[PDB]
Amino acid sequence: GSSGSSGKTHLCDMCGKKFKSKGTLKSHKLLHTADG
Ligand SMILES: [Zn+2]
Repeated sequence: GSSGSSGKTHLCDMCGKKFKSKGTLKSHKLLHTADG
């Protein structure tokens, strides 16, 4: 996970996926928190 650039577009530094809305990025983020 590399810290990206402060961009409105909800960007995921965990994998590198960009989203327009939050709810979308959220559900996608939860997936990352699997092992932990
Ligand atoms: Zn991600």
